[PDB]
Amino acid sequence: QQEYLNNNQLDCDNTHNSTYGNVCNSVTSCQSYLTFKSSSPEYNTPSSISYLLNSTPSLVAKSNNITDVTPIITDTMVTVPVTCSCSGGRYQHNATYNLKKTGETYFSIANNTYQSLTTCQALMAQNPYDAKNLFAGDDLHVPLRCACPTKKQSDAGFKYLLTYLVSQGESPDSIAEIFGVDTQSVLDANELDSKSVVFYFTPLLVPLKTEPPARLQIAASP
Ligand SMILES: CC(=O)N[C@@H]1[C@@H](O)[C@H](O[C@@H]2O[C@H](CO)[C@@H](O[C@@H]3O[C@H](CO)[C@@H](O[C@@H]4O[C@H](CO)[C@@H](O[C@@H]5O[C@H](CO)[C@@H](O[C@@H]6O[C@H](CO)[C@@H](O[C@@H]7O[C@H](CO)[C@@H](O[C@@H]8O[C@H](CO)[C@@H](O)[C@H](O)[C@H]8NC(C)=O)[C@H](O)[C@H]7NC(C)=O)[C@H](O)[C@H]6NC(C)=O)[C@H](O)[C@H]5NC(C)=O)[C@H](O)[C@H]4NC(C)=O)[C@H](O)[C@H]3NC(C)=O)[C@H](O)[C@H]2NC(C)=O)[C@@H](CO)O[C@H]1O
Ligand SMILES: *[C@@H]1O[C@H](CO[C@@H]2O[C@@H](C)[C@@H](O)[C@@H](O)[C@@H]2O)[C@@H](O[C@@H]2O[C@H](CO)[C@@H](O[C@@H]3O[C@H](CO[C@H]4O[C@H](CO)[C@@H](O)[C@H](O)[C@@H]4O)[C@@H](O)[C@H](O[C@H]4O[C@H](CO)[C@@H](O)[C@H](O)[C@@H]4O)[C@@H]3O)[C@H](O)[C@H]2NC(C)=O)[C@H](O)[C@H]1NC(C)=O
Ligand SMILES: *[C@@H]1O[C@H](CO)[C@@H](O[C@@H]2O[C@H](CO)[C@@H](O[C@@H]3O[C@H](CO)[C@@H](O)[C@H](O)[C@@H]3O)[C@H](O)[C@H]2NC(C)=O)[C@H](O)[C@H]1NC(C)=O
Ligand SMILES: *[C@@H]1O[C@H](CO)[C@@H](O[C@@H]2O[C@H](CO)[C@@H](O)[C@H](O)[C@H]2NC(C)=O)[C@H](O)[C@H]1NC(C)=O
Ligand SMILES: *[C@@H]1O[C@H](CO)[C@@H](O[C@@H]2O[C@H](CO)[C@@H](O)[C@H](O)[C@H]2NC(C)=O)[C@H](O)[C@H]1NC(C)=O
Repeated sequence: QQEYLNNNQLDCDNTHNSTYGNVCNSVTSCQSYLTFKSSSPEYNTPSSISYLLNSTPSLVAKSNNITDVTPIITDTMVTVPVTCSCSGGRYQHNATYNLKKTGETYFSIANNTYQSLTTCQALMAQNPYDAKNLFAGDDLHVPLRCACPTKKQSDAGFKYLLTYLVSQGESPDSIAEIFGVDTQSVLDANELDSKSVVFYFTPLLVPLKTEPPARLQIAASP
Protein backbone atom coordinates (compact mmCIF):
# COMPACT_ATOMS: atom_id res chain seq x y z
CA GLN A 1 0.00 0.00 0.00
CA GLN A 2 0.86 3.66 -0.70
CA GLU A 3 -1.05 6.89 0.09
CA TYR A 4 -3.34 8.26 -2.64
CA LEU A 5 -2.14 11.59 -4.03
CA ASN A 6 -5.70 12.92 -3.66
CA ASN A 7 -5.17 16.04 -5.84
CA ASN A 8 -2.54 17.36 -3.39
CA GLN A 9 -0.24 17.73 -6.43
CA LEU A 10 -2.43 20.50 -7.92
CA ASP A 11 -1.34 23.07 -5.29
CA CYS A 12 2.40 23.48 -5.21
CA ASP A 13 2.36 25.10 -1.75
CA ASN A 14 0.86 21.84 -0.41
CA THR A 15 3.39 19.73 1.50
CA HIS A 16 1.49 16.46 1.95
CA ASN A 17 3.82 13.50 2.39
CA SER A 18 2.40 11.72 -0.64
CA THR A 19 3.52 14.48 -2.99
CA TYR A 20 7.21 13.69 -2.41
CA GLY A 21 6.80 10.16 -3.76
CA ASN A 22 5.79 6.64 -2.90
CA VAL A 23 7.62 5.44 0.22
CA CYS A 24 10.31 2.73 0.15
CA ASN A 25 8.51 0.05 2.15
CA SER A 26 9.58 -3.18 0.41
CA VAL A 27 12.28 -4.59 -1.88
CA THR A 28 14.71 -1.83 -2.88
CA SER A 29 14.44 -2.38 -6.66
CA CYS A 30 11.97 -4.14 -8.95
CA GLN A 31 10.35 -4.22 -12.37
CA SER A 32 7.37 -1.86 -12.62
CA TYR A 33 5.15 -0.12 -15.17
CA LEU A 34 4.00 3.40 -15.97
CA THR A 35 1.21 4.43 -18.31
CA PHE A 36 1.13 7.44 -20.63
CA LYS A 37 -1.37 8.83 -23.15
CA SER A 38 0.12 9.36 -26.60
CA SER A 39 0.49 13.09 -27.29
CA SER A 40 0.99 14.35 -30.84
CA PRO A 41 3.34 15.44 -32.27
CA GLU A 42 6.05 15.31 -29.58
CA TYR A 43 5.34 12.10 -27.62
CA ASN A 44 3.57 9.64 -29.92
CA THR A 45 6.20 7.00 -30.76
CA PRO A 46 8.12 4.43 -28.69
CA SER A 47 11.28 6.53 -29.21
CA SER A 48 9.86 9.80 -27.93
CA ILE A 49 7.79 8.32 -25.11
CA SER A 50 10.78 6.28 -23.92
CA TYR A 51 12.96 9.39 -24.15
CA LEU A 52 10.59 11.38 -21.92
CA LEU A 53 10.10 8.58 -19.40
CA ASN A 54 13.57 6.96 -19.59
CA SER A 55 12.44 3.51 -20.72
CA THR A 56 13.59 1.85 -23.93
CA PRO A 57 11.77 1.74 -27.27
CA SER A 58 11.99 -2.06 -27.35
CA LEU A 59 10.45 -2.29 -23.89
CA VAL A 60 7.54 -0.04 -24.93
CA ALA A 61 7.12 -2.01 -28.16
CA LYS A 62 7.05 -5.39 -26.42
CA SER A 63 4.70 -4.18 -23.66
CA ASN A 64 2.16 -2.92 -26.22
CA ASN A 65 2.60 -5.52 -28.99
CA ILE A 66 3.79 -2.93 -31.53
CA THR A 67 7.13 -2.34 -33.21
CA ASP A 68 9.74 0.05 -31.80
CA VAL A 69 8.84 2.61 -34.50
CA THR A 70 5.04 2.23 -34.63
CA PRO A 71 3.26 5.59 -34.23
CA ILE A 72 0.51 5.72 -31.62
CA ILE A 73 -2.77 7.56 -32.18
CA THR A 74 -3.20 10.58 -29.89
CA ASP A 75 -4.82 9.86 -26.52
CA THR A 76 -4.09 6.12 -26.71
CA MET A 77 -2.79 4.78 -23.40
CA VAL A 78 0.41 2.74 -23.58
CA THR A 79 2.23 0.78 -20.89
CA VAL A 80 5.86 1.71 -20.20
CA PRO A 81 8.10 -0.85 -18.44
CA VAL A 82 10.51 0.79 -15.99
CA THR A 83 12.81 -0.12 -13.13
CA CYS A 84 11.61 1.24 -9.79
CA SER A 85 14.21 1.78 -7.05
CA CYS A 86 14.52 3.32 -3.61
CA SER A 87 16.37 6.60 -3.14
CA GLY A 88 16.16 8.86 -0.09
CA GLY A 89 13.34 6.81 1.41
CA ARG A 90 11.17 7.01 -1.72
CA TYR A 91 10.39 4.72 -4.65
CA GLN A 92 10.93 6.42 -7.96
CA HIS A 93 12.05 5.91 -11.51
CA ASN A 94 14.44 8.62 -12.63
CA ALA A 95 14.18 10.50 -15.92
CA THR A 96 15.61 13.79 -17.20
CA TYR A 97 13.70 16.69 -18.78
CA ASN A 98 15.15 19.67 -20.61
CA LEU A 99 12.78 22.63 -20.60
CA LYS A 100 11.76 23.55 -24.13
CA LYS A 101 10.30 27.02 -23.61
CA THR A 102 10.59 29.68 -20.95
CA GLY A 103 7.17 29.80 -19.31
CA GLU A 104 7.09 26.13 -18.44
CA THR A 105 6.76 25.56 -14.71
CA TYR A 106 7.32 22.71 -12.30
CA PHE A 107 3.53 22.43 -12.30
CA SER A 108 3.09 22.35 -16.08
CA ILE A 109 5.94 19.85 -16.38
CA ALA A 110 4.49 17.57 -13.70
CA ASN A 111 0.81 17.85 -14.64
CA ASN A 112 0.69 18.54 -18.40
CA THR A 113 3.95 17.19 -19.86
CA TYR A 114 4.37 14.15 -17.55
CA GLN A 115 0.59 13.73 -17.24
CA SER A 116 0.76 13.51 -13.42
CA LEU A 117 3.45 10.79 -13.38
CA THR A 118 5.42 13.19 -11.14
CA THR A 119 4.53 16.14 -8.90
CA CYS A 120 5.74 19.71 -8.58
CA GLN A 121 6.67 18.96 -4.96
CA ALA A 122 9.02 16.11 -5.85
CA LEU A 123 10.49 18.13 -8.72
CA MET A 124 11.17 21.02 -6.35
CA ALA A 125 12.66 18.73 -3.70
CA GLN A 126 15.04 17.11 -6.16
CA ASN A 127 16.18 20.11 -8.24
CA PRO A 128 18.12 23.28 -7.35
CA TYR A 129 16.09 25.93 -9.23
CA ASP A 130 13.52 28.15 -7.58
CA ALA A 131 10.06 27.71 -9.07
CA LYS A 132 10.06 31.29 -10.33
CA ASN A 133 13.49 30.99 -11.94
CA LEU A 134 13.15 28.26 -14.59
CA PHE A 135 14.18 28.81 -18.21
CA ALA A 136 14.39 26.96 -21.50
CA GLY A 137 17.42 24.67 -21.44
CA ASP A 138 17.37 23.91 -17.71
CA ASP A 139 17.72 20.15 -17.14
CA LEU A 140 15.48 18.69 -14.43
CA HIS A 141 15.83 15.43 -12.52
CA VAL A 142 12.36 13.90 -12.84
CA PRO A 143 11.27 11.44 -10.10
CA LEU A 144 8.56 9.35 -11.74
CA ARG A 145 5.99 7.68 -9.51
CA CYS A 146 6.24 3.90 -9.16
CA ALA A 147 6.39 1.36 -6.38
CA CYS A 148 7.31 -2.26 -5.71
CA PRO A 149 4.89 -4.80 -4.20
CA THR A 150 4.95 -5.11 -0.45
CA LYS A 151 5.26 -8.52 1.20
CA LYS A 152 1.48 -8.62 1.59
CA GLN A 153 0.96 -7.80 -2.09
CA SER A 154 3.59 -10.30 -3.22
CA ASP A 155 1.98 -13.05 -1.10
CA ALA A 156 -1.34 -12.33 -2.85
CA GLY A 157 0.30 -13.10 -6.20
CA PHE A 158 1.02 -9.55 -7.35
CA LYS A 159 4.28 -9.47 -9.33
CA TYR A 160 4.17 -5.79 -10.29
CA LEU A 161 2.55 -2.48 -9.45
CA LEU A 162 1.43 -0.28 -12.36
CA THR A 163 1.02 3.50 -12.20
CA TYR A 164 -2.29 4.13 -13.99
CA LEU A 165 -3.37 7.54 -15.29
CA VAL A 166 -7.08 7.97 -14.54
CA SER A 167 -9.40 9.49 -17.15
CA GLN A 168 -12.76 11.13 -16.64
CA GLY A 169 -15.54 8.63 -15.97
CA GLU A 170 -13.43 5.72 -14.72
CA SER A 171 -13.72 4.13 -11.28
CA PRO A 172 -11.74 1.66 -9.16
CA ASP A 173 -14.19 -1.00 -10.43
CA SER A 174 -13.77 -0.20 -14.12
CA ILE A 175 -9.97 -0.01 -13.78
CA ALA A 176 -9.73 -3.30 -11.88
CA GLU A 177 -11.75 -4.92 -14.67
CA ILE A 178 -9.16 -3.85 -17.27
CA PHE A 179 -6.46 -5.84 -15.48
CA GLY A 180 -8.51 -8.78 -14.19
CA VAL A 181 -7.89 -7.97 -10.53
CA ASP A 182 -10.37 -7.50 -7.73
CA THR A 183 -11.44 -3.95 -6.92
CA GLN A 184 -10.48 -4.38 -3.25
CA SER A 185 -6.83 -4.96 -4.18
CA VAL A 186 -6.81 -1.67 -6.12
CA LEU A 187 -8.33 0.12 -3.15
CA ASP A 188 -5.82 -1.47 -0.77
CA ALA A 189 -2.93 -0.53 -3.04
CA ASN A 190 -3.84 3.16 -2.67
CA GLU A 191 -5.04 3.22 0.97
CA LEU A 192 -8.59 3.95 -0.25
CA ASP A 193 -11.98 2.44 0.55
CA SER A 194 -15.18 1.77 -1.37
CA LYS A 195 -16.45 5.33 -0.80
CA SER A 196 -13.20 7.14 -1.66
CA VAL A 197 -13.36 9.62 -4.51
CA VAL A 198 -10.79 9.09 -7.28
CA PHE A 199 -10.00 12.07 -9.48
CA TYR A 200 -9.15 12.15 -13.15
CA PHE A 201 -5.62 13.36 -14.01
CA THR A 202 -4.32 11.80 -10.76
CA PRO A 203 -2.38 8.50 -10.86
CA LEU A 204 -3.55 5.32 -9.17
CA LEU A 205 -1.51 2.19 -8.41
CA VAL A 206 -2.85 -1.07 -9.84
CA PRO A 207 -1.41 -4.40 -8.59
CA LEU A 208 -0.79 -6.93 -11.38
CA LYS A 209 -0.57 -10.73 -11.24
CA THR A 210 1.01 -10.85 -14.71
CA GLU A 211 2.19 -8.51 -17.43
CA PRO A 212 -0.52 -5.98 -18.36
CA PRO A 213 -2.68 -6.43 -21.46
CA ALA A 214 -0.80 -5.28 -24.52
CA ARG A 215 -3.57 -3.09 -25.97
CA LEU A 216 -5.33 -1.22 -23.17
CA GLN A 217 -7.73 0.61 -25.49
CA ILE A 218 -9.58 -2.66 -26.10
CA ALA A 219 -9.18 -3.89 -22.51
CA ALA A 220 -10.77 -0.61 -21.33
CA SER A 221 -13.78 -0.94 -23.67
CA PRO A 222 -16.89 -2.52 -22.05
C1 LIG B 1 -22.55 7.89 -9.03
C2 LIG B 1 -21.13 7.97 -8.59
O1 LIG B 1 -20.83 7.96 -7.41
N1 LIG B 1 -20.21 8.10 -9.58
C3 LIG B 1 -18.80 8.21 -9.32
C4 LIG B 1 -18.16 9.39 -10.05
O2 LIG B 1 -18.77 10.58 -9.64
C5 LIG B 1 -16.67 9.45 -9.75
O3 LIG B 1 -16.12 10.41 -10.66
C6 LIG B 1 -15.52 11.49 -9.97
O4 LIG B 1 -16.44 12.51 -9.73
C7 LIG B 1 -15.90 13.53 -8.90
C8 LIG B 1 -17.04 14.42 -8.48
O5 LIG B 1 -17.58 14.98 -9.65
C9 LIG B 1 -14.76 14.25 -9.65
O6 LIG B 1 -14.18 15.15 -8.73
C10 LIG B 1 -13.84 16.41 -9.30
O7 LIG B 1 -12.56 16.29 -9.89
C11 LIG B 1 -12.09 17.47 -10.50
C12 LIG B 1 -10.80 17.18 -11.23
O8 LIG B 1 -9.79 16.85 -10.29
C13 LIG B 1 -11.96 18.56 -9.43
O9 LIG B 1 -11.63 19.79 -10.05
C14 LIG B 1 -10.31 20.24 -9.69
O10 LIG B 1 -10.30 20.85 -8.44
C15 LIG B 1 -9.01 21.25 -8.04
C16 LIG B 1 -9.09 21.68 -6.59
O11 LIG B 1 -9.93 22.81 -6.55
C17 LIG B 1 -8.46 22.35 -8.96
O12 LIG B 1 -7.12 22.59 -8.58
C18 LIG B 1 -6.61 23.91 -8.84
O13 LIG B 1 -6.09 23.96 -10.14
C19 LIG B 1 -5.39 25.13 -10.49
C20 LIG B 1 -5.06 25.03 -11.97
O14 LIG B 1 -6.27 24.93 -12.68
C21 LIG B 1 -4.16 25.34 -9.62
O15 LIG B 1 -3.60 26.62 -9.94
C22 LIG B 1 -2.24 26.53 -10.36
O16 LIG B 1 -1.37 26.29 -9.29
C23 LIG B 1 0.00 26.26 -9.61
C24 LIG B 1 0.79 26.00 -8.34
O17 LIG B 1 0.51 24.75 -7.81
C25 LIG B 1 0.43 27.60 -10.25
O18 LIG B 1 1.74 27.44 -10.73
C26 LIG B 1 2.57 28.59 -10.58
O19 LIG B 1 2.31 29.47 -11.64
C27 LIG B 1 3.14 30.63 -11.64
C28 LIG B 1 2.78 31.53 -12.82
O20 LIG B 1 1.40 31.77 -12.84
C29 LIG B 1 4.61 30.24 -11.73
O21 LIG B 1 5.50 31.32 -11.51
C30 LIG B 1 6.19 31.67 -12.71
O22 LIG B 1 7.26 30.76 -12.93
C31 LIG B 1 7.92 30.97 -14.15
C32 LIG B 1 8.95 29.88 -14.33
O23 LIG B 1 9.94 29.99 -13.35
C33 LIG B 1 8.51 32.38 -14.14
O24 LIG B 1 9.05 32.64 -15.42
C34 LIG B 1 7.47 33.44 -13.84
O25 LIG B 1 8.02 34.72 -13.61
C35 LIG B 1 6.71 33.10 -12.57
N2 LIG B 1 5.64 34.05 -12.36
C36 LIG B 1 5.35 34.58 -11.16
C37 LIG B 1 4.21 35.54 -11.13
O26 LIG B 1 5.97 34.33 -10.14
C38 LIG B 1 4.99 29.22 -10.69
O27 LIG B 1 6.28 28.71 -10.95
C39 LIG B 1 3.97 28.06 -10.68
N3 LIG B 1 4.40 27.19 -9.61
C40 LIG B 1 4.99 25.99 -9.80
C41 LIG B 1 5.43 25.30 -8.56
O28 LIG B 1 5.17 25.48 -10.88
C42 LIG B 1 -0.46 27.98 -11.40
O29 LIG B 1 -0.29 29.31 -11.85
C43 LIG B 1 -1.92 27.89 -10.98
N4 LIG B 1 -2.80 28.08 -12.10
C44 LIG B 1 -3.82 28.95 -12.13
C45 LIG B 1 -4.58 28.94 -13.42
O30 LIG B 1 -4.09 29.71 -11.22
C46 LIG B 1 -4.61 25.35 -8.17
O31 LIG B 1 -3.50 25.35 -7.30
C47 LIG B 1 -5.49 24.16 -7.83
N5 LIG B 1 -6.07 24.28 -6.50
C48 LIG B 1 -5.87 23.37 -5.52
C49 LIG B 1 -6.54 23.69 -4.21
O32 LIG B 1 -5.18 22.39 -5.67
C50 LIG B 1 -8.50 21.88 -10.40
O33 LIG B 1 -8.38 22.94 -11.32
C51 LIG B 1 -9.83 21.23 -10.75
N6 LIG B 1 -9.73 20.57 -12.03
C52 LIG B 1 -10.58 20.77 -13.04
C53 LIG B 1 -10.28 19.98 -14.28
O34 LIG B 1 -11.53 21.54 -12.97
C54 LIG B 1 -13.29 18.75 -8.70
O35 LIG B 1 -13.16 19.66 -7.63
C55 LIG B 1 -13.80 17.43 -8.15
N7 LIG B 1 -15.07 17.60 -7.45
C56 LIG B 1 -15.33 17.07 -6.23
C57 LIG B 1 -16.70 17.34 -5.69
O36 LIG B 1 -14.53 16.41 -5.58
C58 LIG B 1 -13.73 13.22 -10.05
O37 LIG B 1 -12.67 13.74 -10.82
C59 LIG B 1 -14.40 12.08 -10.84
N8 LIG B 1 -13.47 11.06 -11.20
C60 LIG B 1 -13.34 10.56 -12.45
C61 LIG B 1 -12.29 9.52 -12.62
O38 LIG B 1 -14.03 10.95 -13.38
C62 LIG B 1 -15.99 8.08 -9.91
C63 LIG B 1 -14.58 8.05 -9.34
O39 LIG B 1 -14.61 8.22 -7.93
O40 LIG B 1 -16.73 7.05 -9.26
C64 LIG B 1 -18.06 6.93 -9.72
O41 LIG B 1 -18.64 5.85 -9.10
C1 LIG C 1 5.59 9.80 5.18
O1 LIG C 1 5.08 8.50 5.16
C2 LIG C 1 6.00 7.51 5.58
C3 LIG C 1 5.31 6.18 5.33
O2 LIG C 1 4.34 6.05 6.33
C4 LIG C 1 3.65 4.79 6.31
O3 LIG C 1 3.26 4.35 5.03
C5 LIG C 1 2.05 4.83 4.44
C6 LIG C 1 1.88 3.99 3.19
C7 LIG C 1 0.86 4.78 5.39
O4 LIG C 1 0.48 3.48 5.75
C8 LIG C 1 1.24 5.53 6.67
O5 LIG C 1 0.20 5.51 7.62
C9 LIG C 1 2.47 4.87 7.29
O6 LIG C 1 2.94 5.56 8.43
C10 LIG C 1 6.40 7.74 7.04
O7 LIG C 1 7.45 6.88 7.42
C11 LIG C 1 7.04 6.04 8.50
O8 LIG C 1 6.99 6.80 9.67
C12 LIG C 1 6.56 6.08 10.79
C13 LIG C 1 6.36 7.07 11.92
O9 LIG C 1 5.37 6.61 12.80
C14 LIG C 1 7.60 4.99 11.08
O10 LIG C 1 7.16 4.21 12.17
C15 LIG C 1 8.27 3.98 13.05
O11 LIG C 1 8.77 2.69 12.84
C16 LIG C 1 9.60 2.06 13.80
C17 LIG C 1 9.95 0.67 13.28
O12 LIG C 1 10.28 0.80 11.91
C18 LIG C 1 9.24 0.22 11.09
O13 LIG C 1 9.17 0.82 9.82
C19 LIG C 1 10.32 0.67 9.00
C20 LIG C 1 10.00 1.26 7.65
O14 LIG C 1 10.62 0.48 6.66
C21 LIG C 1 10.72 -0.80 8.83
O15 LIG C 1 12.00 -0.93 8.23
C22 LIG C 1 10.79 -1.49 10.19
O16 LIG C 1 11.01 -2.88 10.08
C23 LIG C 1 9.48 -1.27 10.93
O17 LIG C 1 8.38 -1.77 10.20
C24 LIG C 1 9.02 2.13 15.21
O18 LIG C 1 10.05 1.87 16.15
C25 LIG C 1 8.50 3.52 15.59
O19 LIG C 1 7.55 3.56 16.64
C26 LIG C 1 7.82 4.56 17.67
O20 LIG C 1 8.70 4.05 18.64
C27 LIG C 1 9.26 4.93 19.59
C28 LIG C 1 9.02 4.36 20.98
O21 LIG C 1 7.64 4.41 21.25
C29 LIG C 1 8.67 6.33 19.51
O22 LIG C 1 9.31 7.21 20.41
C30 LIG C 1 8.93 6.84 18.10
O23 LIG C 1 8.50 8.16 17.91
C31 LIG C 1 8.18 5.94 17.11
O24 LIG C 1 6.96 6.57 16.74
C32 LIG C 1 7.79 4.30 14.45
O25 LIG C 1 6.40 4.05 14.49
C33 LIG C 1 7.75 4.07 9.88
O26 LIG C 1 8.80 3.15 10.04
C34 LIG C 1 8.04 4.89 8.62
N1 LIG C 1 8.01 4.03 7.47
C35 LIG C 1 8.88 4.11 6.43
C36 LIG C 1 8.67 3.11 5.34
O27 LIG C 1 9.78 4.93 6.38
C37 LIG C 1 6.93 9.16 7.22
O28 LIG C 1 7.11 9.48 8.58
C38 LIG C 1 5.97 10.18 6.61
N2 LIG C 1 6.54 11.51 6.63
C39 LIG C 1 5.84 12.61 6.96
C40 LIG C 1 6.63 13.88 6.91
O29 LIG C 1 4.67 12.59 7.31
C1 LIG D 1 0.01 -8.62 -31.80
O1 LIG D 1 -0.41 -7.92 -32.96
C2 LIG D 1 -0.54 -8.70 -34.13
C3 LIG D 1 -0.80 -7.78 -35.31
O2 LIG D 1 -1.84 -6.89 -34.98
C4 LIG D 1 -1.64 -9.76 -34.00
O3 LIG D 1 -1.62 -10.62 -35.12
C5 LIG D 1 -2.91 -10.94 -35.67
O4 LIG D 1 -3.58 -11.86 -34.84
C6 LIG D 1 -4.16 -13.05 -35.36
C7 LIG D 1 -4.25 -14.02 -34.19
O5 LIG D 1 -2.99 -14.63 -34.02
C8 LIG D 1 -3.35 -13.58 -36.55
O6 LIG D 1 -3.71 -14.89 -36.91
C9 LIG D 1 -4.78 -15.08 -37.85
O7 LIG D 1 -5.76 -14.08 -37.88
C10 LIG D 1 -6.89 -14.25 -38.72
C11 LIG D 1 -7.94 -13.18 -38.37
O8 LIG D 1 -8.93 -13.23 -39.38
C12 LIG D 1 -7.48 -15.66 -38.77
O9 LIG D 1 -8.05 -15.92 -40.04
C13 LIG D 1 -6.46 -16.80 -38.55
O10 LIG D 1 -7.03 -18.03 -38.16
C14 LIG D 1 -5.39 -16.43 -37.50
O11 LIG D 1 -5.93 -16.36 -36.19
C15 LIG D 1 -3.50 -12.52 -37.64
O12 LIG D 1 -3.04 -12.92 -38.89
C16 LIG D 1 -2.62 -11.40 -37.11
N1 LIG D 1 -2.61 -10.23 -37.95
C17 LIG D 1 -1.49 -9.72 -38.48
C18 LIG D 1 -1.69 -8.51 -39.32
O13 LIG D 1 -0.39 -10.23 -38.30
C19 LIG D 1 -1.32 -10.58 -32.77
O14 LIG D 1 -2.42 -11.39 -32.42
C20 LIG D 1 -1.02 -9.72 -31.55
N2 LIG D 1 -0.59 -10.59 -30.48
C21 LIG D 1 -1.03 -10.45 -29.22
C22 LIG D 1 -0.50 -11.45 -28.24
O15 LIG D 1 -1.81 -9.58 -28.89
C1 LIG E 1 17.83 8.29 -8.96
O1 LIG E 1 18.10 9.56 -8.47
C2 LIG E 1 18.43 9.59 -7.10
C3 LIG E 1 18.55 11.06 -6.71
O2 LIG E 1 17.29 11.63 -6.79
C4 LIG E 1 19.69 8.80 -6.75
O3 LIG E 1 19.70 8.68 -5.33
C5 LIG E 1 20.82 7.97 -4.76
O4 LIG E 1 20.54 6.64 -4.39
C6 LIG E 1 21.65 5.93 -3.86
C7 LIG E 1 21.18 4.51 -3.55
O5 LIG E 1 19.94 4.51 -2.88
C8 LIG E 1 22.29 6.65 -2.67
O6 LIG E 1 23.54 6.09 -2.32
C9 LIG E 1 22.54 8.12 -3.00
O7 LIG E 1 23.01 8.85 -1.90
C10 LIG E 1 21.23 8.72 -3.47
N1 LIG E 1 21.25 10.13 -3.72
C11 LIG E 1 20.28 10.97 -3.29
C12 LIG E 1 20.49 12.41 -3.65
O8 LIG E 1 19.30 10.62 -2.64
C13 LIG E 1 19.63 7.43 -7.38
O9 LIG E 1 20.92 6.84 -7.42
C14 LIG E 1 19.11 7.46 -8.81
N2 LIG E 1 18.90 6.10 -9.22
C15 LIG E 1 19.24 5.59 -10.41
C16 LIG E 1 18.92 4.13 -10.54
O10 LIG E 1 19.77 6.23 -11.30
C1 LIG F 1 -3.26 19.16 -16.05
O1 LIG F 1 -2.97 18.44 -17.23
C2 LIG F 1 -4.06 18.05 -18.02
C3 LIG F 1 -3.53 17.29 -19.23
O2 LIG F 1 -2.64 16.27 -18.81
C4 LIG F 1 -4.86 19.28 -18.44
O3 LIG F 1 -6.03 18.90 -19.14
C5 LIG F 1 -6.11 19.65 -20.35
O4 LIG F 1 -6.71 20.91 -20.15
C6 LIG F 1 -6.74 21.72 -21.31
C7 LIG F 1 -7.29 23.08 -20.91
O5 LIG F 1 -6.25 24.01 -20.79
C8 LIG F 1 -7.56 21.03 -22.41
O6 LIG F 1 -7.47 21.72 -23.64
C9 LIG F 1 -7.02 19.63 -22.68
O7 LIG F 1 -7.87 18.90 -23.52
C10 LIG F 1 -6.91 18.85 -21.37
N1 LIG F 1 -6.34 17.56 -21.61
C11 LIG F 1 -7.03 16.42 -21.49
C12 LIG F 1 -6.27 15.17 -21.79
O8 LIG F 1 -8.21 16.39 -21.18
C13 LIG F 1 -5.25 20.11 -17.23
O9 LIG F 1 -5.82 21.33 -17.65
C14 LIG F 1 -4.03 20.44 -16.38
N2 LIG F 1 -4.43 21.15 -15.19
C15 LIG F 1 -5.26 20.70 -14.24
C16 LIG F 1 -5.49 21.67 -13.12
O10 LIG F 1 -5.78 19.59 -14.27
